[PDB]
Amino acid sequence: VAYSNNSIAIPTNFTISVTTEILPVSMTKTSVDCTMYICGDSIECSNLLLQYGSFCTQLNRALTGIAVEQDKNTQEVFAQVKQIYKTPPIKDFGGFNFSQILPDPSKPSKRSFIEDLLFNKVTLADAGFIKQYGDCLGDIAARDLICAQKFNGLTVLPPLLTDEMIAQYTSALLAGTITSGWTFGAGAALQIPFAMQMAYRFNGIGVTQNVLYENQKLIANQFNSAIGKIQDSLSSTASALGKLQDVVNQNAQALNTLVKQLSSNFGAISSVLNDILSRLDPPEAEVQIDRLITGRLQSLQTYVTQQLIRAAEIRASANLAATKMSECVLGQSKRVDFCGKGYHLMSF
Amino acid sequence: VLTTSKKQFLPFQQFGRDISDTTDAVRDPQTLEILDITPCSFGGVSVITPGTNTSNQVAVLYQDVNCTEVPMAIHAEQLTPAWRVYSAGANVFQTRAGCLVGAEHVNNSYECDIPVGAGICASYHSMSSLRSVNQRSIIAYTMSLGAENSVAYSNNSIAIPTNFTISVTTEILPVSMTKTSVDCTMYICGDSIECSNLLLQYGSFCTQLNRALTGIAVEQDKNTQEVFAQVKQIYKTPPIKDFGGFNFS
Amino acid sequence: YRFNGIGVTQNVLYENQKLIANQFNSAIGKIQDSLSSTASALGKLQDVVNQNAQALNTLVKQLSSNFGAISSVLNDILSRLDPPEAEVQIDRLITGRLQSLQTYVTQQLIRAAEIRASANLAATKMSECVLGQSKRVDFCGKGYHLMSFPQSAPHGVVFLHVTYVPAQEKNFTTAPAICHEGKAHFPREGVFVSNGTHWFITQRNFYEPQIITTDNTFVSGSCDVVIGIVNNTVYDPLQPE
Ligand SMILES: *[C@@H]1O[C@H](CO)[C@@H](O[C@@H]2O[C@H](CO)[C@@H](O)[C@H](O)[C@H]2NC(C)=O)[C@H](O)[C@H]1NC(C)=O
Ligand SMILES: *[C@@H]1O[C@H](CO)[C@@H](O[C@@H]2O[C@H](CO)[C@@H](O)[C@H](O)[C@H]2NC(C)=O)[C@H](O)[C@H]1NC(C)=O
Ligand SMILES: *[C@@H]1O[C@H](CO)[C@@H](O[C@@H]2O[C@H](CO)[C@@H](O)[C@H](O)[C@H]2NC(C)=O)[C@H](O)[C@H]1NC(C)=O
Ligand SMILES: *[C@@H]1O[C@H](CO)[C@@H](O[C@@H]2O[C@H](CO)[C@@H](O)[C@H](O)[C@H]2NC(C)=O)[C@H](O)[C@H]1NC(C)=O
Ligand SMILES: *[C@@H]1O[C@H](CO)[C@@H](O[C@@H]2O[C@H](CO)[C@@H](O)[C@H](O)[C@H]2NC(C)=O)[C@H](O)[C@H]1NC(C)=O
Ligand SMILES: *[C@@H]1O[C@H](CO)[C@@H](O[C@@H]2O[C@H](CO)[C@@H](O)[C@H](O)[C@H]2NC(C)=O)[C@H](O)[C@H]1NC(C)=O
Ligand SMILES: *[C@@H]1O[C@H](CO)[C@@H](O[C@@H]2O[C@H](CO)[C@@H](O)[C@H](O)[C@H]2NC(C)=O)[C@H](O)[C@H]1NC(C)=O
Ligand SMILES: *[C@@H]1O[C@H](CO)[C@@H](O)[C@H](O)[C@H]1NC(C)=O
Ligand SMILES: *[C@@H]1O[C@H](CO)[C@@H](O)[C@H](O)[C@H]1NC(C)=O
Ligand SMILES: *[C@@H]1O[C@H](CO)[C@@H](O)[C@H](O)[C@H]1NC(C)=O
Ligand SMILES: *[C@@H]1O[C@H](CO)[C@@H](O)[C@H](O)[C@H]1NC(C)=O
Ligand SMILES: *[C@@H]1O[C@H](CO)[C@@H](O)[C@H](O)[C@H]1NC(C)=O
Repeated sequence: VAYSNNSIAIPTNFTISVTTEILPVSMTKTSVDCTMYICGDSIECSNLLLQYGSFCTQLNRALTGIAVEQDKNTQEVFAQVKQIYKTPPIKDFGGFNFSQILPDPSKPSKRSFIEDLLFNKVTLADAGFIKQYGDCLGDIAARDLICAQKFNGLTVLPPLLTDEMIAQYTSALLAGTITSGWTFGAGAALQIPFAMQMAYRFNGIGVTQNVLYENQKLIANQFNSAIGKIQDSLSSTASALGKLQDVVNQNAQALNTLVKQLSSNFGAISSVLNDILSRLDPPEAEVQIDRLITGRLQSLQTYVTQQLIRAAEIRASANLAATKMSECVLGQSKRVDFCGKGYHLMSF
Repeated sequence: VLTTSKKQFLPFQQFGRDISDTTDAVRDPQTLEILDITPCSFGGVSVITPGTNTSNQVAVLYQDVNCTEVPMAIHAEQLTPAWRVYSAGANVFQTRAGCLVGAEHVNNSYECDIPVGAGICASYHSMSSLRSVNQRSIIAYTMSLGAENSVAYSNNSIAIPTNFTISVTTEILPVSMTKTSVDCTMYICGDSIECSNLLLQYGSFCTQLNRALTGIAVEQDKNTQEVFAQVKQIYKTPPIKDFGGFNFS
Repeated sequence: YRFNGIGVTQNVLYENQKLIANQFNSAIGKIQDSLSSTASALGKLQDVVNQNAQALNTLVKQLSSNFGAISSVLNDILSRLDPPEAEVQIDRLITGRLQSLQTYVTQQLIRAAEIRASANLAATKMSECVLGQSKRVDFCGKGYHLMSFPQSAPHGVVFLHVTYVPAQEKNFTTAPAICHEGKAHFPREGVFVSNGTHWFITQRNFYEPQIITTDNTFVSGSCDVVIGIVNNTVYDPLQPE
């Protein structure tokens, strides 16, 4: 950089840039049947587990705490405003186009075109799909992992907030920000013309209001082009939402590894409870069964401990997402690089 | 459960084992027909109940079972009569979370009281037939996100407040947790002279547990110090003086 | 100064000082009544004490379990078995009891990290809201933060957040700029509003209509560039003198 005591550089133009920040809010909620995983529905087994029942209760208590936290994390990020602002019939917004981000009425789930692209990019089909006992029983030939974990007592609990409800919360925040700007976040929403609200945002970053009014047509066109570029980038790049895909992959991998742990024998003659029961009388059988029970309990304990550490990381990201929603979506933030590189104007 | 198996074993092969190593498929000894082996239980039961003091009424939710398949899944025919009532029809409601029985579905939407899941919530409510005798029953309803509202937006219209409200709100944040220390020998040996001779090798593990606990204890004191010791200067409260009429006593 | 920070003029506080003091006193009284009449107020602090007590209680319960040993009582094994046979049974109890202690320590470490994050937020809240006025939205309570008061609580800190919330509002016609004589005029700190036949400049937060004047507004460019410009006269204080 050319530095001089009497030299300064002043911009004679400006660029409007839209950037995407992705933060994980929640992780899959899972519950484990201790007897089904260790005993495998064996009548002889679970008589030994009666003393170990207290340990199983502790594992269930930790898992239930993670599940309630995930619902709370989603609620904090999307339920900041209880008032659901109905999207108005589109009115002149100064030439700014928000139809792509606004929910589409003529489609299922009432979700935005950008939201539809994001849903397509992340594959949750691999992580789980509804399985009836009949569906698993009929499809014996295909070894789907979801049926195998369900048979071993590992199951996934559906989130309390449905995707449609999350979309309705997102639409309400979007409607409030365009129509009333920062006013809806604190106190009752007060309607303001979008161009006048945009001038206030320019005043916040230290640019005079007149510059926005004279260049309003150019500013609206630059914003529309940036939104179009973002949708094209999401559609043409498969690897966009990497963090969200990683969260689903880690949870599915952890359940799959637990099913694999059953194959291991912890010093027992066989890893199959049935084989030990068939070949050994009960006093000799108990010693071998106890070795399998202790190892299987340890595998469940290791899985629960990993889930608790993952939940803490997800909780920190969810807290940041809630802070980002209040600071950038409900207000203009003067923090540097908190709401994107450059001087923040607004966030959707 | 035994079912016919599409998979065919090679002549040397007599039985099949899955990834878990359980015998997924077996061949009948008398007849060479492969039979798949399936666990009888599928799992998935939750009991939604108001406090037992308030009522003994309960609602049962099956996560993976449709209302038609509910009796077969739980083997209701061989179950106790009280269990059969929970598998009985007329209270069955089908949800994405699963079939829910013992709860009366209501169109009205309320703030969630107990979370069934998939946008469905259950509450104990005063639903009375004929509205002449008060009756209490569990109800299943879609949760209410909030009151629907529409902002009136115009290119030349603005709303400006002509008054204001001063509001005081309380935010509670945990600063510290109880500090605890564990005597490894006392907990495991229970003051036994014979015990602890074996623990001499395991002493290193006990030292590791004590080191982690001591670190938590010092952190809790540090957490309290950071929040309350921001200013070392202790400002003496002045005899109360006029504060503009603001009361802080 | 706090009112000036949220964008409300100092004069509004001075004229309404008696009302502002009464509203603050009423809010403090409402808070004390709510705490006294509602048992379930400090849920998070109670949960922290309950979790710690539950963890110690479960550890005492774990002693009852026997990890493949003939008895969970060390004394019974010692009484019925000679030392070589007794050692195998004692070792099974020792390994299981050590595992129970290890599980408890691991849970405590995860809980300590959650408490540490909350304590760090509390320290940030104390510096940003108690020692200063924070412009962050919803960091120091809903509404425009004015000041915060810390109150000591067991295992926690309770923050009383005093905030300014806009009350009743009215509808007013608005224009981005005023065309006085072929020159666009933009309001320096206010929004142009019309009661219906007259145009005034007022602060957005509170309604204080004022006659448009050369000091009140700045003139930039020409009327044609502004899309919503409307015709009005800008008064000049210098011209009568
Ligand atoms: C600031 O940059 C903008 C955008 O690059 C310029 O607007 C362009 O003007 C040229 C004509 O010179 C047109 O061909 C382009 O279509 C305009 N861009 C868009 C996207 O509308 C603008 O001219 C620049 N301003 C200055 C002071 O040079
Ligand atoms: C906002 O942008 C969208 C997408 O560019 C515009 O939607 C187009 O609408 C026309 C009809 O007016 C259709 O023929 C196009 O297929 C739509 N998409 C595209 C890619 O052009 C929408 O009209 C824009 N909103 C306004 C009012 O400008
Ligand atoms: C702004 O709000 C305050 C508080 O509500 C109003 O002051 C009160 O008005 C009511 C209505 O008559 C009186 O009964 C109270 O005695 C007043 N004082 C208080 C502290 O409640 C005030 O009048 C309102 N101002 C406007 C512009 O309407
Ligand atoms: C500030 O408020 C307190 C109450 O919290 C006032 O103290 C007295 O409180 C009792 C009830 O607890 C009332 O019966 C008294 O009337 C209150 N004071 C008096 C002398 O009337 C305290 O006086 C208030 N401070 C001021 C100076 O207004
Ligand atoms: C300011 O104007 C808006 C729009 O006219 C008002 O909002 C409407 O108020 C009427 C009154 O009955 C309702 O029927 C409408 O449903 C409201 N919204 C719409 C979309 O028209 C608003 O109430 C006015 N402000 C005040 C102070 O009344
Ligand atoms: C809008 O505000 C103006 C203030 O300019 C009001 O005009 C006043 O009207 C009253 C009587 O109607 C006169 O006594 C004042 O001298 C006027 N003030 C002036 C000329 O500055 C006007 O009444 C208000 N209302 C409407 C509907 O226009
Ligand atoms: C606001 O005032 C301007 C300036 O007086 C008006 O502009 C005139 O518009 C008429 C047609 O309505 C033209 O014939 C003149 O050439 C314009 N200039 C002048 C100097 O008179 C304008 O009509 C007024 N109204 C609006 C809505 O802008
Ligand atoms: C055994 O006898 C049964 C009944 O007669 C017959 O169905 C089966 O094929 C026989 N299997 C062998 C081993 O021959
Ligand atoms: C049940 O709870 C209520 C308070 O909600 C209490 O008054 C009542 O005593 C409780 N019942 C019993 C049997 O203690
Ligand atoms: C089972 O219930 C679900 C709703 O939870 C429904 O979509 C499905 O069609 C029903 N039928 C099946 C597949 O058993
Ligand atoms: C509930 O809604 C359905 C569908 O609109 C309707 O058929 C039914 O009569 C309504 N009433 C109740 C409480 O079932
Ligand atoms: C405001 O909206 C009306 C109705 O659509 C329109 O006639 C008028 O030209 C618009 N004015 C501006 C400032 O865009």
